[PDB]
Amino acid sequence: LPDLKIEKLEKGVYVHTSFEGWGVVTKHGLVVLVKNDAYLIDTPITAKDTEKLVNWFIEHGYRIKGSISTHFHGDSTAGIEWLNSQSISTYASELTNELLKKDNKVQATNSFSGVSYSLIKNKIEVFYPGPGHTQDNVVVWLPEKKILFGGCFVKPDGLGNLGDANLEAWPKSAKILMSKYGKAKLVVSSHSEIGNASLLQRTWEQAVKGLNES
Ligand SMILES: [Zn+2]
Ligand SMILES: [Zn+2]
Repeated sequence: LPDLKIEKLEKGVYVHTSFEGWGVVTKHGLVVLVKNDAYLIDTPITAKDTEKLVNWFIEHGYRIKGSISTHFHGDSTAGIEWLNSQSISTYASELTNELLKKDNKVQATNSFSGVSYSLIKNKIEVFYPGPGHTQDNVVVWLPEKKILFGGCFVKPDGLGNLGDANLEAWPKSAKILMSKYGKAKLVVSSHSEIGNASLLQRTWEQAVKGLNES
């Protein structure tokens, strides 16, 4: 397995890539800085990689102040248990926490009930477009940077794992997301290369295509 990668996207924004009878999953997340405080957008795909990530940031002088997981699957949440052990505030939607609990997995400490939620006002915003990749999937918007983290919902190449997906809802959800974040300069996804707002349209096309095929 390749090692955890941390790559600066721009001032205050880093992409973390971690890796895990299939084969090997590549998983992108972000770390976002508010002054010297760092916030994980999705944990790495393992607890060990979450520890490595946190340590890298600590060793560069940043305080890890919180993490937000975009859906209940391990690739967004693997590190929550370890983060809780460090007294690092973990966040997930109430639906995501309910699905974690249902799977006997460790829950985020903090949660939120709304479709729209500000983790930090004007800097890190959370939005639920509706079901797609999973029932609970949310996206994270960085207004100051015009960057959207779409997690496992933006799937401009193919929809990937359908095991917990809602094929009938995904096209509508995807249109909702396109309408809301046409303003996005960059769209960062869990499993594809970084692009612009057109990846939202690509995702809608893949959702339509995939629903037809079912
Ligand atoms: Zn997933
Ligand atoms: Zn995924």
